[PDB]
This record gives sequence, C-alpha cells and structure tokens, in this order.
Amino acid sequence: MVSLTKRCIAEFIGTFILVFFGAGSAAVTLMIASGGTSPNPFNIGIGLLGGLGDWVAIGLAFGFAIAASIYALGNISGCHINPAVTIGLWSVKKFPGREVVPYIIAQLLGAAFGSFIFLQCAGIGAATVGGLGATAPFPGISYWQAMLAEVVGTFLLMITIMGIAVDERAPKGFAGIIIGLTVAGIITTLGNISGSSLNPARTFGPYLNDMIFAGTDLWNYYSIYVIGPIVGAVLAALTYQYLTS
Amino acid sequence: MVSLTKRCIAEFIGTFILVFFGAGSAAVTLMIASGGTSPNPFNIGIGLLGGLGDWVAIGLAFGFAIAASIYALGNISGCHINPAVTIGLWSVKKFPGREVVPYIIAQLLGAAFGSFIFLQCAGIGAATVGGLGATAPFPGISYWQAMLAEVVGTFLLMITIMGIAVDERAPKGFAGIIIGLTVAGIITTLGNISGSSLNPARTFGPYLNDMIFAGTDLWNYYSIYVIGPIVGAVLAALTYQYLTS
Amino acid sequence: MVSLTKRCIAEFIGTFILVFFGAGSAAVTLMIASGGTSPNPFNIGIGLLGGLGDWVAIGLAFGFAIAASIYALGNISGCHINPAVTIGLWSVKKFPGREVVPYIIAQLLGAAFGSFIFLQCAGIGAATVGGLGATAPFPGISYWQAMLAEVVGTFLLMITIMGIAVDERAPKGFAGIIIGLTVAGIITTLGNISGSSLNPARTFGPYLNDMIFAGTDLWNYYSIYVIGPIVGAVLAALTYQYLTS
Amino acid sequence: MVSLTKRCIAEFIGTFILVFFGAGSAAVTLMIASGGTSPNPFNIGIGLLGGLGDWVAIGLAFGFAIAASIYALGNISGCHINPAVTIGLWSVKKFPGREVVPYIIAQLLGAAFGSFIFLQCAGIGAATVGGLGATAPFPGISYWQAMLAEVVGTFLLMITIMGIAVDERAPKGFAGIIIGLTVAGIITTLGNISGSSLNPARTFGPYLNDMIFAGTDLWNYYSIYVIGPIVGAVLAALTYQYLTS
Ligand SMILES: CCCCCCCCO[C@@H]1O[C@H](CO)[C@@H](O)[C@H](O)[C@H]1O
Ligand SMILES: CCCCCCCCO[C@@H]1O[C@H](CO)[C@@H](O)[C@H](O)[C@H]1O
Ligand SMILES: CCCCCCCCO[C@@H]1O[C@H](CO)[C@@H](O)[C@H](O)[C@H]1O
Ligand SMILES: CCCCCCCCO[C@@H]1O[C@H](CO)[C@@H](O)[C@H](O)[C@H]1O
Ligand SMILES: CCCCCCCCO[C@@H]1O[C@H](CO)[C@@H](O)[C@H](O)[C@H]1O
Ligand SMILES: CCCCCCCCO[C@@H]1O[C@H](CO)[C@@H](O)[C@H](O)[C@H]1O
Ligand SMILES: CCCCCCCCO[C@@H]1O[C@H](CO)[C@@H](O)[C@H](O)[C@H]1O
Ligand SMILES: CCCCCCCCO[C@@H]1O[C@H](CO)[C@@H](O)[C@H](O)[C@H]1O
Repeated sequence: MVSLTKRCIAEFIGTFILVFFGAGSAAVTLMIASGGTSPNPFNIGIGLLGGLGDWVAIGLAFGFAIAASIYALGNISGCHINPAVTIGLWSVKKFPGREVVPYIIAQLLGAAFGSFIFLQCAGIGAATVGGLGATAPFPGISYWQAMLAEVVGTFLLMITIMGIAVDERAPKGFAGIIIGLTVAGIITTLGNISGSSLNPARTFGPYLNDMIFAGTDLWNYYSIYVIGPIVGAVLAALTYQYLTS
Repeated sequence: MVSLTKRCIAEFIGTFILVFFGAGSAAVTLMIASGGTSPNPFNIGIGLLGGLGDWVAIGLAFGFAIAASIYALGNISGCHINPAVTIGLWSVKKFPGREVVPYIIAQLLGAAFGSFIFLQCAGIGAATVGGLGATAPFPGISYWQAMLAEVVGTFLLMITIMGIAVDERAPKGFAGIIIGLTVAGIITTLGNISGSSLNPARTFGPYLNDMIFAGTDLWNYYSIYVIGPIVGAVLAALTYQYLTS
Repeated sequence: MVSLTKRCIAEFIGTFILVFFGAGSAAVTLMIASGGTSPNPFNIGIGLLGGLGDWVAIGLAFGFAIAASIYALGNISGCHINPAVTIGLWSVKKFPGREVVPYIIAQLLGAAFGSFIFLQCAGIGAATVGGLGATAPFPGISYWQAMLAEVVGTFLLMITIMGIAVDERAPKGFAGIIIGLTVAGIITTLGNISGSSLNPARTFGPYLNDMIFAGTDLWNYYSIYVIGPIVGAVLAALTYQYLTS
Repeated sequence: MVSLTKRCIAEFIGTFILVFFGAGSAAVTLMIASGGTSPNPFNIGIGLLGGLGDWVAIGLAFGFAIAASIYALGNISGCHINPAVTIGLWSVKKFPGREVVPYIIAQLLGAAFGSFIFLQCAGIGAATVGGLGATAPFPGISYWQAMLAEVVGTFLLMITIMGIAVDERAPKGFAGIIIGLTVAGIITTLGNISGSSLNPARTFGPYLNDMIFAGTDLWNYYSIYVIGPIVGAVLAALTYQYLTS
C-alpha cells in the first residue's frame, strides 16, 4: 500500500531508533560505571553497579524502543528493522524476495546513522568507553558459543513474531509490545554472553562507527551476528510452518 | 465534548501527576544515594547504587504515571500533559490552535504545583540534594548535545503518539501503556545525557521550585528543554504525515 | 451475581496475595541487604544494593500480584482488595454501602493472614529484619508528610481505577495490568517516603503480625495509612465525577 | 486440532525456552557477581550487585520468555510448559488425562535439553558457579518452608491462569503477557526463599545437568518442586471452580 521508497525510509527510521536507544543504553551503562571495580573478568562493567538489573534495563531500552517503532511504523513498512527478520519472513513466502535487499540496505544505513547521531549526543566516551554498545563475544566465550546464543535467541524472537504478527489468529494490537518485551528478555540472559544482537544491522551500525571513530576492528566477529541471527530466524520460521501445518 | 475549562483542569492534574511522580523518583534516587562514592564524574549519583537499573526505575516511574494519566484523563482532555505534544498535534491540524495556549498554561501550572507538593512530602532535601529531578545537561555534555538528545527523544515520543493515538487504525486501548513505556525507554538511555525531559512543562516545574526554594538558577538551560522537544515533536508529526501520505 | 459470601472469600484471597507477595518482597529486600553499609540515614537499606532499582522491583512485585488478582478475581468480586477503593467506589454510588464493611473485614483478615503465611515461609528474619514490609514514615519524614504522600498516591490509584475500571468507555481487559503498573509506579517514588501503602489493609496485616511476633507497635502511625488513602480515594472519585459531569 | 505429536514438540520447545532463558539469567547473574562480597549468608550472590533488582530481572527473563512462548505456541498446544499446570488443568476436566503423561514427558525433556544447550553457550561456569539456575531452598529455609512458598506461589500462577486463560469471559490476547508478568512477580518475592520454581520441569532440567556436569545431587530437594507446585495448582483450580460455581 505504501510505496517501497517510503517503507524504506520507515525501515531506516526504525533501525535508527533501535540502535540509537538500545545500543545507546549499553554505552551509557559502561560510561557511568567506568572506573569501578569488577568482581571478576566476566563482568565487563555492565552488571557492575546494577547486576542483572543493568541487563534488564538495557533489554528494556531495546524493547520499549522496538515496541514504539512497531506501533509507529508497523502500518507503514511492517517494521522489520532487522535483516534476519526480513529474511526469515522471506523464507516462508511472507515477504517479497524483490524487496529483501532494499529493506536490508535501509536497515543497515539506519543503524549506522543511528549509532552516529548517538555518538554525537554523548560525546566520544560513548565509543571509547561504551564501545557504542557493539556486540562482541564476552570474556571466556568462544566464537561458536556466541554463535549458538545468537541462533537460540533469534529463534525465540522470530517464532514469537511468527505467532503474534504473522499468524492470522494473533490478537490484534499485541505484536508491538510482545515483540519488544521478548527482545528485552533475550537480552537479559544472553547479553553477557554474546551481547544479544539478534540483528545484523544492530551490530553493523556500532561496528562501523567504532572503527571510524576508534581504532576498533570488531569485524572478525561480525559473521557471528550475521549467520547466527539469520539461521535462527529461518529455523524458527520453518519450525512454526511445520507445527501449524 | 468536555468544556475547555474542565479539560484544562484535567491537563493540570495530568502534568501535576507527571512531575510529582516522575521527577519525584529522580529526586528520591539522589537522596538515597547521597553520600556514596561515584566511579567517575559522569555518574552524578543516579546510577550509583543501581547502575542503569536506577535509570529504568526513574523512566518507569514516569511511564507508569503517564500511562495511568492517559487512561484516567484521556477521554476528558486527550491528556497531552506536554507542551511539545500539544504543539506537535497542532502542527498537523490535530488540535485547535485556539486551545494551544490554554493547555500549555494549565500544563505549566500543573507541573509547577506538582513539583511543589512533592517538595512538601519529601522535605527540602528533595530540592537541595535531589534537585527536584530538574533536567540539566550532564557532566561533559555541551548545550547542543543535550539539544540533540531532546529532539531525537521527543521525536520518538511523538511519532509513537502519532502512530498509536492519532492514526485512526491504531489498536484501541494501547495508547496509554505504549506512550508511557516509550517514555520510560527514552529516559533509560537519554537520562544521563540531558535528563530526558521531552517536555517543557516537566522541566519548568522543577526549575521554578528549584530557584525559589534553593539558590538555583537553571534557566540558562531551559531553551534546550523548550526548543529541543518542540522541534522533535513537530519534526515527528510532519514526518509521519509524509510517510502515511 | 456471585454470592456476597464467595465474593468475600475472593477479597480475602486477593488481599492475601497482595500482602504476601508485595510486602513480602520488601521484607526480603531488607533481608538480603542486612549487614550492608548505607550512604546516609534516608536509605534504610532498601535502595542499598539496587538503588531505586530495588524500589521498582518492590513496586512490580505489588503490581504484578495486583494485576494477576484482578484478572483472577475481578469477575468474582470486583477485586477491590483495598478498603480505600471500596470506600471510594462507595462514595460515588458504585458500590453498595451495605457491603462495604463485609469487604473491608475480608480484606483486613486476608491481609493479616497473608502476612502471617509469608512470615512462616521466610522465617522470623522477615519480621525482625524486613519488618514484614510494614509501612511507616521514613527517616526525616514527619507525620503530615507521609499523610500527604498517601493521599496524593491513592489519588492517582483511584482516579486511574475510575477511568479504566469504572467508566463505561474504558478499554476492556486493560484494567488489571494498568491498575497494577500504576501501583508499581507510585511505590517507586513514594516508597522511601511513607512506604507507599495506599491501602489500609496492606498496612494492617504487617502491623498486626509485627506486634505479635516482634516487640513492634507501629499503630501510632496507622492513622496515616487509613485517613490518607481514604481521603485520596474519595477525592479522586469525586474529582473524576466532576470532570466527566 | 493439532496432532498430539506436534503439540508435544511444541511443549518441548516451550519448556526449552523457559529453562534456557529463565534459569539462564539466574546462572548468568551468579557468574557476573562471583567474587563479590555479600552482606550476609541469605544473599547467596544473586541480589549482591543489584539487590531485589536482580530478582526482578530474573523474574522478567522468565516472564517475557513465558509470554513469548504462549503467544508463539499457545494456539498449537496450549503452551502448558509446566507439569503442575497440565495436572491442574487436568484436575478440573480442562485437559485430557490421556495426554497428561505425554505433555509432562515432553516438558521434562525440553527442560533438560534447554538447560543443556544453555550450558554449552555460557561454558561450564554456568553450572559450577551459576548452578544452571537450579532451585533449592535458600540459607536458613527449611524443607517445609520452601514447600509452602512453592504452593502459595503456584497457587497464584494457576488461579491467574484459570481466570485469564480458562474462563470463557477472559479478555482475549491478555493471557500470555499476564501469565508471564505474574510469574515474574512471584519470582521477585519468593526467589530468595525457594528459588521460585513453580514448575517441576523447570527444576528437573537444571538438576539433571547439574548432576551430570557437576558433582551436584540436589535430588533430595526435588520433592519440594514436585509436590509444592502440583498441590498449589490443584488447590487453585478447585478454589476457582468453587468461587465461580
Ligand atoms: C542470506 C539469504 C538471503 C536471501 C535473500 C534473497 C533476496 C533475493 O530474492 C530474489 O529477488 C529477485 C529480484 O531481485 C526475485 O525475482 C526472486 O524471485 C527472489 O527470490
Ligand atoms: C565471512 C565468512 C565467514 C565464514 C564462517 C567461518 C567460521 C569459522 O570461524 C572460525 O572458527 C574457529 C573454530 O574452529 C574459531 O577458532 C575461529 O576463531 C573462527 O574465526
Ligand atoms: C512555538 C509555536 C507555538 C504555536 C502555537 C500557536 C497557538 C496560536 O494559534 C492560533 O490561535 C488563534 C486564536 O488564539 C487562532 O485563531 C489561529 O487560527 C491559530 O493558528
Ligand atoms: C531564549 C532564547 C534562546 C535562543 C537560543 C540560543 C542558542 C545559543 O545558545 C548558546 O550556544 C553556544 C554554542 O555556540 C553555547 O556555547 C552557549 O553555552 C549557549 O548558551
Ligand atoms: C470512613 C467512611 C466509611 C463509609 C462506609 C459506610 C458503610 C455503611 O453504609 C451504609 O450501610 C447500611 C447497611 O449496613 C445501608 O443501609 C446504608 O444505605 C449505607 O450508606
Ligand atoms: C486514631 C485517631 C487519629 C486522629 C488523627 C490525629 C492527627 C494528629 O496526629 C498528630 O499530629 C501532630 C502534628 O501537630 C504530630 O506531631 C503527631 O506526631 C501526630 O500524632
Ligand atoms: C500427580 C497426579 C497426576 C495425575 C495424572 C493422571 C494421568 C492419567 O489420567 C488417566 O489416563 C488414562 C489413559 O492413559 C485415561 O483413560 C483416564 O481417564 C485418565 O484419568
Ligand atoms: C520422594 C518421596 C517424597 C515424600 C515426601 C517426604 C517429606 C518428608 O521430607 C522430610 O521432612 C522432614 C521434616 O520433619 C525434614 O527435616 C527432612 O529434611 C525432609 O527430607
């Protein structure tokens, strides 16, 4: 109904909001905790002052921002704001393959830009101390461990999306808040393991800005936040297709 | 349907509740943390004992109070309880320009009064230590940085409002809780940057009482919490008008 | 529709749940924080380890328990589970004066019993250290300050109830969660001031058990948690009657 | 409507998600707090860095995961994902006794597997330090105290389920989020007492993996997390049957 051009602008805004607010809270957490003493290496400083409370706070910053976006942009573009979701939807004939790349590009741009504008609001400390909320494996977590966390996490996100936003029997009006709260929950447990990206674009944004405004190069991890989410999403979409078949 | 006089009383009550409960939680946080040692200057004491957890708690105190007000006063006056929202609504022919000033004045009074009654409940420490939850740029944040944070923040608030309360296709009954939770999320990330006002009246109240009951004069910052929110709201309203056009 | 006898049993259960879970979380908080060092006297130990985060956690324990009860017992007795609400409803011809006392008595009993069973689960430390979550003015808060906090707090609770549960235009199904989240918000800001009772029975339960199983006598404060809530509720009910008249 | 075989797969997935995400957050909390100093023995380290905030965070990780599952798998199998609920439903002619064992077995397997996959993501520290989120009586809590906590807790969970998911008058679409938030609330207060299992399978999973990958043998406690929940659920189901009769 809405032109692909405007739906792409919407996806841009939605992913911008997602990275600005979600990743922003993570960065800010590290900034107000910087200089504190951690009990052990696993605690990189996010759960330093508020324990798991800090992780639920970050998860909620993501969740509420996501819910708000879905309610604001859902009717416009469907508010995927996540490459893995677009692909997941695509994998079960729920989204036109012809629009997959356009959306993904708008998502990637929005994420990059969202991370950039936040970096301007909070100063350079957000990048040099908060790392702009970039998702990377945590201390003691191997490459495949983070991979696994990302597929199980994105699996939950997608199967929830399938059940509450795609299935025709879903309760109207609940998709936005449920999808958001679900992400908040996944981040609460999987955050201190892989950072709980569940979104290739959510990771892309921070990575990019982190490299340009900091001598950082986290790209040797990106594959985790690309393959993991995509595999998790498609697995969920198909699984749900089978269970309701 | 309801007389402008009663809808103004409603706006008064709604903004009173907003400042009393929201700004109140911020003040209280500083009061129970006063005397503690902070890791660095950025942490002014709000995330001292609970990290980002303290910010989500403050955001939720705002959010739940806002949701409650919208459900209690929405049918009466529309529950704008925010000058920027009234103006934003106005900017897209969704509110009578003739009532803009009346509402804004009721909002400003309610906010001032709300801050005043809270100051009486918690004693003068709420003002001399908690600063009554007044929003001011945080340590290391320049004037334009706070400005930017406020427009991006209010942009999200308004576009959400446009999508869930103004658009005729919005899910009935969700506006209240969604708008509230959205504010809670914005405050979680933008709080330790500009205090996350998003509301000229929410700032006015505390500023006023802070000056009268404390040798404080934060008015050299007020422009941030006036221009920032208004610009963000109007930008959001128009953007949403374009995307759905 | 349901017999007064069964609706009284329901009120009993609902208030039992309210005090068991809500007041219980407060007690538990003090128990896991006991032995810690506080920054100042205002911080009695509740915001010691989690700052305001601890207050929102307690507020949510109350809120979620309240929402659950309203969804479980609402259709049975209306789930007042609060003398002030019953009276408030009564004050605007929304509840039979003939049933006011019966409900209030079931609420008082349920609260007393709820506090008693919790005391058995957590041991006597819940009473000697957690005080069973009894609401009393906080350090530096005078008698009238707590009084004021309780009327403003209960005012919000009731006007929300009026708007979302009594008004015929309210969105169906939202009353439970909204009422609950509203209480969670009031407790977040007003908790460290008066303990944020908003409910004569919620206070009665703990007070009683605290006296019987601890040399405590907080009854010289009870009037605050009786008059404050009742005045706040009636004021809200009438105010809402006027604004919608 | 859906084959018992697919509904069993669903129950498997739902309980997997429940244990993976819920119990996972508890384990992670202990891992980021390990090495810290506790105020007293009651605080085993979960409320160490975030106070009660840590408990609400764990409760929410459970709640959001539970809500998401109910929205994703509810239409498929009813999403019991808890032996006590299946039995409770059974006890009031709301579920076929012939399917009770099948569901319970899928739940038990899912829980065991869910705990296993999480153990792989977070490394062995999740088991040797976080105990995989296994529920056991807390310091100073006797066997019958934990038992009581579990029946009162599961009583609330079930009566809420009865009111919002079983009763034909329940508001459509609210069951998922309400059931989830209710669990989050029960865990917030009852967690530091018995760990707040409310689910024989949620306990089984961790116990099993804890024994196999750690010299742990918590099975001398399991009866608490079997009898307690079942008794609480049945008591709630019958009580609700009586009150609405
Ligand atoms: C990692 C897997 C990504 C899969 C996304 C594939 C997007 C391309 O999808 C293809 O686009 C074409 C037009 O451009 C259409 O004609 C094809 O039918 C469609 O399948
Ligand atoms: C961009 C192309 C990505 C292809 C996916 C490569 C996955 C292999 O990735 C490698 O796996 C090893 C495990 O044996 C790890 O030890 C290495 O650190 C990791 O980089
Ligand atoms: C910062 C920008 C604030 C814009 C708010 C403008 C409110 C005035 O708005 C004006 O009010 C008049 C009656 O008073 C009406 O007759 C005009 O049509 C209306 O535009
Ligand atoms: C009340 C009228 C407000 C007009 C808006 C004025 C905005 C200029 O504001 C000024 O911008 C400077 C940046 O160059 C900052 O360094 C100053 O601190 C700031 O006050
Ligand atoms: C603190 C104020 C409490 C007011 C509650 C008053 C409850 C009594 O209310 C009265 O009960 C009588 C039967 O018992 C009825 O016949 C009366 O009409 C009714 O007003
Ligand atoms: C049970 C009957 C209660 C009647 C209400 C009495 C209210 C007066 O209460 C008193 O107010 C004084 C303020 O001047 C305080 O200093 C006292 O501590 C307080 O008890
Ligand atoms: C701890 C109590 C557990 C009760 C669960 C009982 C499940 C068995 O229930 C029984 O299953 C039979 C078929 O297998 C049916 O024919 C019976 O009617 C049914 O009652
Ligand atoms: C698997 C079969 C379980 C049967 C339930 C047994 C309940 C008794 O359990 C016992 O109760 C005692 C209290 O007197 C406690 O002191 C013991 O530690 C406890 O194991």
